[PDB]
Amino acid sequence: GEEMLVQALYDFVPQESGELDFRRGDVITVTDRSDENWWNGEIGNRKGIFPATYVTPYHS
Repeated sequence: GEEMLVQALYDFVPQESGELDFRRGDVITVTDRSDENWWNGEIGNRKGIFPATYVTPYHS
């Protein structure tokens, strides 16, 4: 039962692999709460982990 989603507060451009890329205005569906500072989710055609401090818990 995971339906929570988050929203980016600023821009980000991960040049390393294993990170999830996106830009300001993007929304991500949190698939699970792997960590307290890192979460995982999917966004349209790509997925990966991202920093939890970089996002805000939007209203599911």
